[PDB]
Amino acid sequence: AVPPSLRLPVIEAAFPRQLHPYWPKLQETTRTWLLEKRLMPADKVEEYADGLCYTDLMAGYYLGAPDEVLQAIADYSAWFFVWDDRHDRDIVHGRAGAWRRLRGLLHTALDSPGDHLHHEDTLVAGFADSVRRLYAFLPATWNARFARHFHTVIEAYDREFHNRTRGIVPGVEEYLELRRLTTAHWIWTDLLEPSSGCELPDAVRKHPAYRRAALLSQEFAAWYNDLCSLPKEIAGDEVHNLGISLITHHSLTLEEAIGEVRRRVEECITEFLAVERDALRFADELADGTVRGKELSGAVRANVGNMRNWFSSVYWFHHESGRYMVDSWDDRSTPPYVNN
Ligand SMILES: CC[N+](CC)(CC)Cc1ccccc1
Ligand SMILES: [Mg+2]
Ligand SMILES: [Mg+2]
Ligand SMILES: [Mg+2]
Repeated sequence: AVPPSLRLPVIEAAFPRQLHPYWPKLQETTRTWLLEKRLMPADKVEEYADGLCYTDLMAGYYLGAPDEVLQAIADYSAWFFVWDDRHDRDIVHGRAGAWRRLRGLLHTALDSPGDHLHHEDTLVAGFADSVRRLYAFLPATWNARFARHFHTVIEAYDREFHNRTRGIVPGVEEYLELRRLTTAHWIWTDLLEPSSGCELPDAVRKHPAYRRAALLSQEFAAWYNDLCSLPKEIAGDEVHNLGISLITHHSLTLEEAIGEVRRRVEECITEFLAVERDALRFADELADGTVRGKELSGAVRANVGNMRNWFSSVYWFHHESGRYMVDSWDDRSTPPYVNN
């Protein structure tokens, strides 16, 4: 039963959940990978990993992905959650040097992941393993685009480190721009392509309806995370959340801010529904009778279908995952699954 303040009847009625058939194997394989890569302690893996639902989140999103693609994506996504936790802990403990060094190593590993498979920092080694595997599916031009996007993501995390150390809450537009990077909008969008087996040409993926559908799917993910993760984040002195920007700068109350975030989330859904029609029309137009046209049409259609699936996967993940269950923790500021 979703809390009333978080419930979205449109998602529940009109965005039916999907689950990839590889999910049962995926859950165990990513748990084993977190253990083998030492990304979490063994006892915390055993107690918490399945309950975190990270594999479920990806298996509800990249429908149709080959199993090996989904495995690499799921391992990368679990890594990404552990990195968010590492970042948080470095901020809380004032580890500016450790963060700066990790930031530099991730930029280097992202360009040369094979070189870093056995790095002393298991967080760097786990990143490099997942990225090397993601770089094995499509041409180097796709890999270069993934890297360009993730270099930008690393720098947004650096900006968050400085905001939280200086106590700066970004303004609303500043925040919204930053949040397209800390959510990694363009990484998840890039990953649609190995999932459907096709690197899309710039003229296809930059088509206005493809771009706007992709944007709105990720804005939903970001802002619905903000709505659901607000309690854990207030408890943990996190400053990055649309609700916090609204409270801090527009003098809204917590109740007013939650309402405004919810309204922005709801409008994202119905803006998506409008553009989804145009993006599927474009998929139709690509099927011009040629072999290449059929390939591009089917890839666009699968990708736009997964942009839709992200809404239901994100919605349910926030109510199933132990990541956000702050009421269940003895110390609300220290989630039991992080390394403190
Ligand atoms: C792994 C995803 N992420 C940011 C990229 C890491 C903390 C948080 C997130 C979870 C769910 C929806 C949106 C963002
Ligand atoms: Mg976080
Ligand atoms: Mg974060
Ligand atoms: Mg959050």
